[PDB]
Amino acid sequence: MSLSPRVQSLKPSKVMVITDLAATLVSGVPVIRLAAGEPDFDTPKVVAEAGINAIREGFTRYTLNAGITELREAICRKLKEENGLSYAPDQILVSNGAKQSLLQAVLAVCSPGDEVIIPAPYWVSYTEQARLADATPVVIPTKISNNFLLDPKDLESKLTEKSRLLILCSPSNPTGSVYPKSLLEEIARIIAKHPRLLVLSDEIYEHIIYAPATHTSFASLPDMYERTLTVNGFSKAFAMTGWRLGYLAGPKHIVAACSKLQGQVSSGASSIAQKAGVAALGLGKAGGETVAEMVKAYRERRDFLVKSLGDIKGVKISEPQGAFYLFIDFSAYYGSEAEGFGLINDSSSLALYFLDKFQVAMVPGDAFGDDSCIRISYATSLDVLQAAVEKIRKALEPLRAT
Amino acid sequence: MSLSPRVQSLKPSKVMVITDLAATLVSGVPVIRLAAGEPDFDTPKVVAEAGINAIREGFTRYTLNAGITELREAICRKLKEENGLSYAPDQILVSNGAKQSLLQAVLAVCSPGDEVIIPAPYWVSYTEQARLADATPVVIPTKISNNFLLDPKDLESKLTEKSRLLILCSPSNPTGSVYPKSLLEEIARIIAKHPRLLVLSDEIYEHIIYAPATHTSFASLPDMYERTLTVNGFSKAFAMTGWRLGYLAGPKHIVAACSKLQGQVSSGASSIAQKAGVAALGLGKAGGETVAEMVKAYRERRDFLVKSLGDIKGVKISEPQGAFYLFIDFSAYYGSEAEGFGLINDSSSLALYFLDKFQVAMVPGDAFGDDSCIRISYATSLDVLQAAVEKIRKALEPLRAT
Ligand SMILES: O=C(O)CCC(=O)C(=O)O
Ligand SMILES: O=C(O)CCC(=O)C(=O)O
Repeated sequence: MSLSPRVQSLKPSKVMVITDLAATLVSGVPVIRLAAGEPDFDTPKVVAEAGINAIREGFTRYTLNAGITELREAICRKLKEENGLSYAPDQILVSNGAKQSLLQAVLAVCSPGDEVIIPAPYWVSYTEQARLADATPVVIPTKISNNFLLDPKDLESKLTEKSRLLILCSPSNPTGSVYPKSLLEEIARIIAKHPRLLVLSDEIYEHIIYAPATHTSFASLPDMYERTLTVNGFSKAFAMTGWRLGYLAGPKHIVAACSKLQGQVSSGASSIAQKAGVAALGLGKAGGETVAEMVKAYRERRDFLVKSLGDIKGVKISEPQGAFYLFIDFSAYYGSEAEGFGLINDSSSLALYFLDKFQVAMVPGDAFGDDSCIRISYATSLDVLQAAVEKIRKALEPLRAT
Repeated sequence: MSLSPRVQSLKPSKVMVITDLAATLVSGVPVIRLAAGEPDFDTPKVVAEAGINAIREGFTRYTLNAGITELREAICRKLKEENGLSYAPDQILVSNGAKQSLLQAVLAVCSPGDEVIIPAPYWVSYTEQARLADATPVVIPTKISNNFLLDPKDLESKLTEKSRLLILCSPSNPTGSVYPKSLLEEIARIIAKHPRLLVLSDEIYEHIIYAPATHTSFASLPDMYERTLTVNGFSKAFAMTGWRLGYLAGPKHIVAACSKLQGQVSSGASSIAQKAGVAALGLGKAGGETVAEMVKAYRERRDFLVKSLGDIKGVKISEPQGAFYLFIDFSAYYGSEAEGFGLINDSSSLALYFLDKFQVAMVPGDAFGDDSCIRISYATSLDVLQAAVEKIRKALEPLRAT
């Protein structure tokens, strides 16, 4: 009955657990679902059509494991036009989603004992992927008064000789924060003084961004091109959740080793999805009006929640600059009791209270390494969001702040 | 410039290397391509249509990571109807292809130092996937006079306390051999006396089988259900190479741990591919007439090559019982010299000679752990095969046997 130590010490993704729990409950139990971050739009018409055309034209046989040339060349043009980055097509590795991209990158560059520096709140997979490579997660807490942005001084103090990989998610999952160029530059100068330290730049939410914030690719900073693994994809910006199409861009020697690894553990992205990705990149800079319409809806949802929830006593919010998540501080309510439920002690019991007693499904902050908050996804309709706020207010009424 | 020890010691899949080499050469250089094993048929009409319908009906948003219920239930019915196996839907884990299925299975059950028993000739990824889990490959050579089938006595001798996983590929890649029930039973009784030993049963080529041979699922043998991880898929039988749809069936506790792992490192199979898989399973027992037509073509190609190549001096062949590979013994020609090329010393130089001087691309046996042979894929037309044989004859003419 035994299992490997790597897998048995692995922690289930609470994002997926709660999501599937809410789905299954939706039996015949109506639950407001704000856990997993999945765009509530159809794949854009021309993208879907390219996928259909791929099938109809029999584009279902062997394709290059690393990705078809047509897609990798289109990805190089995107990186240059949108991010100012110069890559050759063999510096691109196309995978089945960004989760696989990140894993292969970590396995490729992290030796046993190496330290992976992960700012909190973090996306749930960063720590677990680190452990899978026999690497040691080095978590750096951030503060809500600082938009959950990394403080350079904290970075420096935690650097050792074993420091190998720094993970930079911008715009962030779960906080929605966007690293300004100013801060990236300071981090860069720190990185530059540590020959062994590489940077993983997770830019999947790049186009989900709200003015005046701007996205700055870390590979674009002075001396950082040689240090940076750029991870990006299609699912969030183009509503291609079921397609699964991610990619990695980076230094030749690293990308070549990830491609070798992928060749032994994966078949690569589907040929059908890759054709769809080509058409998605064909929509123009930043996905054009297609993606702009979607961003405009996200922005309207953001503003509704931020004003609605921020008014509430003992609720603290950082107005997000991108993505589609709110990382809300309800910690003031910890220590109080809700009749019929019990004590609200932390983010997990609070979320469980929201779910059991008010049928709203959110994800507790402890899954992202910050127990002071709970994450809401607002890739859902405005009416759902209105109903969710009404329930959150009612839920917090019998509780006590601080 | 450094990389992890796991990845730098990883060996590139020569199957993919030669395949991409031949493709790229096909510039404007005509090469007979018989390396990678990819069906030369369109995805069946109703399967392709289900994929198109999935896209058109907007089935592109969140799906359960482990696989949609509809597909996992259909997979359970297949396993019962075709293989005599009883699984619950939560004993099925749907992945992006069988390569990922196998990796997660290995990472889940193999602790560092555990030994993975791999009969040779083997599929190229088994040893490398073992190393990725910090496990130790234990290769057992087989003999061509014995249809490259495992000898129980050799299995017993190599068993230690560190023995954790035995990998059984039937019908085999690369040899095309099919394990009879008789032999599986003897192996089973050996397995049964070693509490820690599990079995990975790779049955992806199950329906590509030529009478009188029959496929016997290892999980069906006495006391083996609790010991067996069954890996299967869609790409080979249903010509779904670009779809990427594999699955694992096994004991609940193991499958649950693989599902947890998959949740942190992958997004799972595309939603579009999963709908296509449902329709594929809907074709009936063994894929019905659809798959039967394809098997009939493979069988005709097998018979042509086996008679054509077997006549040639110093060429030894085992008539395959399934899959679509020939593992041909040219070793008699080793030690001879070909003017304009040089010495033919082993399977790699021989293959290189075929490729450079006669534009036929095959894969040397050393990639499968047996340097005495070279592998040919006959998932190509009869005319290509006829041309390949004509070139192989001409190539061997100036060489010397034994
Ligand atoms: O699974 C993904 O890749 C995106 C969805 C996600 O992880 C999240 O909701 O944070
Ligand atoms: O890559 C696959 O999964 C099947 C093709 C293959 O590996 C082979 O030709 O042996």
